[PDB]
Amino acid sequence: KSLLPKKEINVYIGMSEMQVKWYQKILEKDIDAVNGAGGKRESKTRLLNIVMQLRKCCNHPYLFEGAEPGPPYTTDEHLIYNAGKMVVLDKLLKRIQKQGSRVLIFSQMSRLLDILEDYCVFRGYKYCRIDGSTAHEDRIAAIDEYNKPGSDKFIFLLTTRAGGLGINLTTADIVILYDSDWNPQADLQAMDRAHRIGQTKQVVVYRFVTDNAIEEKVLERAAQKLRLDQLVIQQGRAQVAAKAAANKDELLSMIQHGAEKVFQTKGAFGTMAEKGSQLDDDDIDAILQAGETRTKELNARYEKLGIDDLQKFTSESAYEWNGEDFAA
Amino acid sequence: SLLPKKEINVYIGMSEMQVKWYQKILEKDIDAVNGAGGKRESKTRLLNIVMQLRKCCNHPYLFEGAEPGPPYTTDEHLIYNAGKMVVLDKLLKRIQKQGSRVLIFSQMSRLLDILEDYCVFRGYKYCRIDGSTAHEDRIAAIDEYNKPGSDKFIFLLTTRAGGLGINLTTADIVILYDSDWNPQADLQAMDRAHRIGQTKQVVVYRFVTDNAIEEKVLERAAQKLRLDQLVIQQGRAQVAAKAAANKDELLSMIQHGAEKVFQTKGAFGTMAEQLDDDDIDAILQAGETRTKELNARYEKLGIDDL
Amino acid sequence: KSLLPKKEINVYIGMSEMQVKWYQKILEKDIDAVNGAESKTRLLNIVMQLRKCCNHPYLFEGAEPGPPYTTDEHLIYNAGKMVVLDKLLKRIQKQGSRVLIFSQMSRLLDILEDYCVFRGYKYCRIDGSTAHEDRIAAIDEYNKPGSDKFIFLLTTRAGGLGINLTTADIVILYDSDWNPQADLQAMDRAHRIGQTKQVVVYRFVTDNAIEEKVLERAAQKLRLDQLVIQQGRAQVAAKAAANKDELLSMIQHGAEKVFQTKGAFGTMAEKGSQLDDDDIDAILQAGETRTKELNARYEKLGIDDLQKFTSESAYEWNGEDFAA
Amino acid sequence: SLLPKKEINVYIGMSEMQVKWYQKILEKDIDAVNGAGGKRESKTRLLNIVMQLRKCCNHPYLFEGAEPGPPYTTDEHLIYNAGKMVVLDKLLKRIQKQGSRVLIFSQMSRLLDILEDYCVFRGYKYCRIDGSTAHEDRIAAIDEYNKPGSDKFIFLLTTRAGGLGINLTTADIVILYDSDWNPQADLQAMDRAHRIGQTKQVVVYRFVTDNAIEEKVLERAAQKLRLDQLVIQQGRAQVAAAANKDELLSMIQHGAEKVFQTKGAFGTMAEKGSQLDDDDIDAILQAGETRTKELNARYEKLGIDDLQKFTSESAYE
Amino acid sequence: SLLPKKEINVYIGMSEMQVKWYQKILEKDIDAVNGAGGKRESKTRLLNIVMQLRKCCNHPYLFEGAEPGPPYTTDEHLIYNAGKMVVLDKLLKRIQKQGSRVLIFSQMSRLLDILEDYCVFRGYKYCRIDGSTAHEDRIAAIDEYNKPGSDKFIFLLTTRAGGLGINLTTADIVILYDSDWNPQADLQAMDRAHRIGQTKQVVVYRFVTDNAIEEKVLERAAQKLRLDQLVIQQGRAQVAAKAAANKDELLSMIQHGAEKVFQTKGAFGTMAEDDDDIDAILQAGETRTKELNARYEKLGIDDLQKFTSESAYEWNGED
Amino acid sequence: KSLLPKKEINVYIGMSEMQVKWYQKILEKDIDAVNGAGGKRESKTRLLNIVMQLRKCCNHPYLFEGAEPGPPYTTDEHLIYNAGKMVVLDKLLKRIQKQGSRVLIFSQMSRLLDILEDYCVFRGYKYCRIDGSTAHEDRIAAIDEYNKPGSDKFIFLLTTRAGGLGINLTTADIVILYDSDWNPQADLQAMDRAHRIGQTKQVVVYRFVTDNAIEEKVLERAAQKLRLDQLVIQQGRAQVAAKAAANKDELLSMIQHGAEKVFQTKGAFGTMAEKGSQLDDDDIDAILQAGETRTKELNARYEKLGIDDLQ
Repeated sequence: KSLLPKKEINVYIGMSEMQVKWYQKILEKDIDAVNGAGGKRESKTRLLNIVMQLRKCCNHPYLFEGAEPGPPYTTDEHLIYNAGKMVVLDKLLKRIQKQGSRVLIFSQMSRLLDILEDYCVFRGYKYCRIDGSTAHEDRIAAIDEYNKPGSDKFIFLLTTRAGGLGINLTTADIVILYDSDWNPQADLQAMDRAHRIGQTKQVVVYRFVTDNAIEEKVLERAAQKLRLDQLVIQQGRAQVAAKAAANKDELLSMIQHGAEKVFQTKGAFGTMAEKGSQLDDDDIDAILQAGETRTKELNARYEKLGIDDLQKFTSESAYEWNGEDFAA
Repeated sequence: SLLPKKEINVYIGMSEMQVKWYQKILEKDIDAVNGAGGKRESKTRLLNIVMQLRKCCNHPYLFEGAEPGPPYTTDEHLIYNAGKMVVLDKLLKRIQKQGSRVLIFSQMSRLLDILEDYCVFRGYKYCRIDGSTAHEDRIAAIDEYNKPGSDKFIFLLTTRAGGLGINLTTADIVILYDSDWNPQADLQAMDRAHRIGQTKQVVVYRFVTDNAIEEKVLERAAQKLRLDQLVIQQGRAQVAAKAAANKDELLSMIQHGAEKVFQTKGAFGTMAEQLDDDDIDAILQAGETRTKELNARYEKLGIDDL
Repeated sequence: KSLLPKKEINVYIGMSEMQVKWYQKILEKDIDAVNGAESKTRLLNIVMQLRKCCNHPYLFEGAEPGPPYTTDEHLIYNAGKMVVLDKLLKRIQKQGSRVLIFSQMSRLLDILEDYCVFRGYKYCRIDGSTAHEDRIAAIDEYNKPGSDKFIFLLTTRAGGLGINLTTADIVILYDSDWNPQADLQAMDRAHRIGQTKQVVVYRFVTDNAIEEKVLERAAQKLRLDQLVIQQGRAQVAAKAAANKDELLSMIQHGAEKVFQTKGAFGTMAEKGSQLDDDDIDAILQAGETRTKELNARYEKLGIDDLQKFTSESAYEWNGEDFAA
Repeated sequence: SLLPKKEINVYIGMSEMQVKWYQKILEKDIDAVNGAGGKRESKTRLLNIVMQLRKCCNHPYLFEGAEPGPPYTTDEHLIYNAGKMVVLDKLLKRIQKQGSRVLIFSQMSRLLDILEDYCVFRGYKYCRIDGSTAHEDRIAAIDEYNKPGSDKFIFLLTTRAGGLGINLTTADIVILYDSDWNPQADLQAMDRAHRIGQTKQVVVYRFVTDNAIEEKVLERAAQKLRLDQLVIQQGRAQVAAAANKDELLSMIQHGAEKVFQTKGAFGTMAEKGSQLDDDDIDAILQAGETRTKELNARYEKLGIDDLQKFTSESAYE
Repeated sequence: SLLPKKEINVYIGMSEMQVKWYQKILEKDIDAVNGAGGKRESKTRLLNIVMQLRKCCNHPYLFEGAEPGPPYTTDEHLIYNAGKMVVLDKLLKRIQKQGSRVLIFSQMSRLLDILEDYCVFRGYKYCRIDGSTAHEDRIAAIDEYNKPGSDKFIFLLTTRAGGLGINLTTADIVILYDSDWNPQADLQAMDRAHRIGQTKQVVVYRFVTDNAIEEKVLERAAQKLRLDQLVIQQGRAQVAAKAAANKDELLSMIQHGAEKVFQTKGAFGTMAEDDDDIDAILQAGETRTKELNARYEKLGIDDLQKFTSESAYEWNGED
Repeated sequence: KSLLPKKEINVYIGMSEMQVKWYQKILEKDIDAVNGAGGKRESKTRLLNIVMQLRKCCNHPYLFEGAEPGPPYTTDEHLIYNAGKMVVLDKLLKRIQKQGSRVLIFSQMSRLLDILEDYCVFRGYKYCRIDGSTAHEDRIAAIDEYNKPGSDKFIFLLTTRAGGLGINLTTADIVILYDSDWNPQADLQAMDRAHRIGQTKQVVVYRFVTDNAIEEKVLERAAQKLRLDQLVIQQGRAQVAAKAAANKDELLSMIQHGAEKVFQTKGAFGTMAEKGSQLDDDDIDAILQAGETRTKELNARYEKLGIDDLQ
């Protein structure tokens, strides 16, 4: 049946006033590793910490302790307007629900789904959730429930690496990657919970990216690895074809090539029909002239195919689901 | 400075005698040639026709009972019975004319026997390596052919025994009487002359029987070479996709927008304009545009950029 | 939706008189290694030759009656599996069922192709040498409502990912893969989400020959894969830290009784602050009793009964694409 | 012969003073106790409650301002204000009466400080390794308690302090005042006295505050201990999931004698002869499904101790 | 058919003003220039001396208070106080004369701020991307410059800015005002115009201050450029050593001497026929040993490599 | 100290009549796989069997059951003249002992070392033996016995496996590789049991090769892998230098370059001193011509170097 192609749209988001303060605080508390304008010997382990904190900052400041306003602690509108992605998500969901669409929301951090849980309840959004800490008995009680006709649910919160292989939520039509994995195929699996065999509508995938921050550069580094995986796949295709021996169909065309022309011939063949006896070097000059012409033509035919045009036997893309399931 | 070698496919026809045997091989197994028999059949039946058709495009005397009956004599008939022997004779006479020396490779040592009788009949000085030739013996043939002021002119070799790392740059023309299914095997043969130590332009002539089985053998071996150089070309692809990020890649990830972050006193761009749906539908509109250009910019990229 | 569990039946098959001659010839041509004397490379050749004999003698060159090679009933009665297959397929067609036939050897599908033509069986084929556009042409031509095709020949390691042939309800494994996970992929081309009828899988096994022994070793590795799965689940749960809910249940435990308590709590209330030896003997007696009962509850939890979060099993498909 | 140790959970209540402090700890943050607030709250708030309840189940004097007002004395209130101290006092008394010596482990060093004041109050000779104790100190502390005819009686340690392989077999009783979150830690503390060189039966008493937080803590550790055993017992599974010489030899030899015996066709073929009516096929499928059930029901029930191939099996002879 | 790119180092001197600042920098830190600190002292002190000399080789106005005192008016002094501006001024003039369009890259955006002022003073229509430029902003700059009938003539870029795979083949000349420490960064810049779509000959000009720090930087980049190729060239060697013998190798191994073996009815050479015999074998054996090693220990990766199509055994050459 | 380089000499050896019969029989017992092919799945495993049997024949016919003249067995000269390598070994050892040299003999097959033991006893040669899989303490006992001053031993039988164990056998000066390992580094690891720090005399290594047989063809393939190991080693060194940042000494050379000439200059520098203004396009052509000239010269210096230089 017709499975409509997925719309992958990067939606670039800014940062709240609070996010900027923490993003600055993260960079300042370890500015020597950031600057690289001195020794530049500083270890990568120190940078992996800076990267991880800046990714939490792009998601929500409340993941940092001491960020959220002191007592009284309450779930109000500040849970949204203090995170750029929450503001965009809040209005994105408001439009999504009115058009009769249901959305799966994925994330790298389960503690972010916790924020989304408080958000979903605060707005009256019916939801389900799979962490990878939620059991299979409870899994099937929610995924296989979520799909049921007349469902009360609207949002389904999952971690990108929940692991569920062959779990199908085609009754939802929208996929939101709140944050992105460093392995694009991990995000591809999360998409292929709705964009797989069983889906009847157009699947749209929104990938939140904090513009002009670390998340924008990661997106550009993700496209490289995603592109390089295609080259590795294509190189594998050329390797198999180069290692392939001739089949009887390949052998038959070689035997049959010109066999009728030989059966038709009753005198000499080709060049020997031209002369046969060793005549002028003008004949050799004509052959070497015609041979060099056909040689360049042969080289042009195969020098113009190249990678990315290699014949497709298996339909594997770097831009479709691995088939592997991912657990954190 | 080593000049790039010129390679020319010499498309050659067959003599009247070759056509008789070529039809004989096709007829005595016409059921297989017409595409009959079980799909389960062992590949031996078609591969047997291939070797016979290859032996025919080479020289009919490879078949028993072909050469004019007893007694057997070496005359001009050793030449005018094979389309390749005709072209080779004039080509050799013209190669010796301009002062060039030649290496002649072949898949079949039973053909180098025919080329041996031809060299004696024409009075050509020569050396020969079969693969049945021993080590010290094929060293002497190297030294004899490479000696300054060498009496020898032709060097007969098998494509098998040629590619070992040896040097024969005292010859500047290579003649591949027939081609190997493995493209590198012929490439190694050309590199006996086209390697460091060569002072002149190496030229390679590849005898190919037009409109016969060797013309299709050529296309297969040419494809596999194009597949080969694509894999080698891509070799760096596997490890670059495995690599954990460079420390300078990490630094660029952290430094991305650090200035604009510090310059801010309020919030960043999107939060600077709570926003109306006028903004969200305009944000999604501009977002898809940036995605399209990003994917298009990278999808067409080769590995040299990456 | 309801997906009926697959019925897997081993069909034990004998060998024709021709197979016995070759099976003996293989064992005799290297009886030295069969006897016991060190390189497994010599044995790995014997194994592969015996598998070919269990499949079909015509895979050996010179076995089929000499030229011309005619396709008749001898293509069937010279192979034990072919005799069973011809009558099995005949019954399969009569009950309105369509069958996917897998094999490890593409040259065996070549034999099955000649069989299908000899019997008038419409077929399709995916050899792992089949173009994508040629594969999708065979998939659709077999699945289209009111299709004329009846048999679909595939290699077990054809490597098609997510291929859907749910319009067939019978899968026949002509020979078995050394990795049971590869065969489970071939089954899950008919037995997958979309299947409406009862999937029956017939696994041909040459009885009292090498194929019967391979069948037993496959079940051992199949169970060992299940044990690794269970060790993984038990490992993940063992390193897992407490949830906010798990910490909460620890804090809330007995909190009501403490708020309920005005004076002292438990042991200090039962006999306060000064304990004779009769008091200690009662605590230690009940304490050792509750310790044994507590250990017994946890000593009964084996690997085979672990809290599964993801529901993988060595007896279902890995999702792994087996393109060899 | 090393006797298997006796591990006993001794379930203890709380004094009137502990109930007051236990209630205050639950009251000062009753919102988190009832599971209120957002699900986004970090683990820090609940874990702080766990710490306070753990200290309260140990001894109330771990909270400042708990011990009876100034001036401060060390008397019987140090025993009767904590339920674990009351049980320990008669337990230690009975231990010395039977000629036994005891190792007392704890998670908190501030509790060993309380136990120090107890040991001086009752006149017990003791040693102490803290984990905040220098290397040469604990060496002398080990030797002091292990000296033949040692004056000491009680050895106070923290469950982690000493390090691997230290030997305290001159004691035969181990008292875990409070338990650890990972069961290997407590298990290593028992094996300070339960190891080669121990002559007498090692008995381990584990103090557990019944109907409070420590009983619920204990169940989790007992679970994590049971999980570890299943992993370790199944550690042979991945290395088993190649082919031995005998495995390859058995595949080829299987039924080979019956093949050499056969002159015509094999089983299914000799009895029926390449022609099969419906009744013959029906027997083939009924026999196979029966053999299939018995085969699967035999292997899907097995365990690692049956699948594991000994390394001596490769010693083909 | 993509034409190979002309790469030319154009060696330039310094104005009188630059010689002053080049001396002032070396003077104010004369001890480190003579090498004063111990091995423990970090590279920061010397690296800073390097950057100041780099800034001095580009334009003196990169230092504060260098340009003639306020008010700061853009005139000819902006050009004739920097040796590279003097060369660029006539080179751009000739480039536009023959209808050629130029990409100018730089390591420092503050110099692009100077080239920004130069273009206005000369009336050059231009674009600019810093990497501080937004995605949508630099996309529009890409399209504007690549527009058919574009008004722009110069494109100002920082060497790292653009990203990966942007196309600016609507220009044909590349000018690297100052070089990168990493050779594959300047190489990336040239291939923004030297790539698919380029119809004309791409000329690459690299400003190199002769007898200064940039002359010595130029050599180190070319060395790292050579080592980059040698490691790419020998890249397949690791896969070649892992390779197990394919069918042809095993077949040729078995077939070696088989014909002569079957013909032999007695024994082989040695056994068919003294210590004069053994001394002759060791003598002839060392002779055969030297030649074999000399042949192989000179070989390279082109010869020793096994192509992928080698594994696809089709047929024997002789049967 | 002075460690004289090792003499590595291939000793090309023929085959006895008995070897020829078995070598023919091995090739004949599966000739269809040899001359032609089977399935690509079948042929490769089928050929690997032929290779292993052909090497056993090149080593000794008695490795095959029923080959040795009809049992009961006996150690005579027949144990020697029935294997080509044994005949060469018999006369080499006779010369080796008289020149006051002791020899380590390596082999891939312990059943061949079993043959060598019976040979050594048949000739009266005192020996030791370390077999692949010999107990560690027993494995130490032979090293000490063979090396002890005034040792009685003359031959040391080893498997190439038990060579690379960090053992030191410098009291011997001759190494005989009865047969060769497929991994060239394994044989090279066997030579360094005698040719290492502690050796005072000239180490000579004899590598037995059955000429015009499979062992001669292996010699060519093994030499290729030996060169490929050198290329990977060199790629690693070139990779480190490319990854290496500048030294404090490297930076010092960059700062000082031309600094004295700058201090020497009172006006403007080379191009600006020659002209200095916006002058003729003849001036620009003079720079660009010399610039293209120096670029061709600059690239030429570094395009000369190769993976074999790195200096």
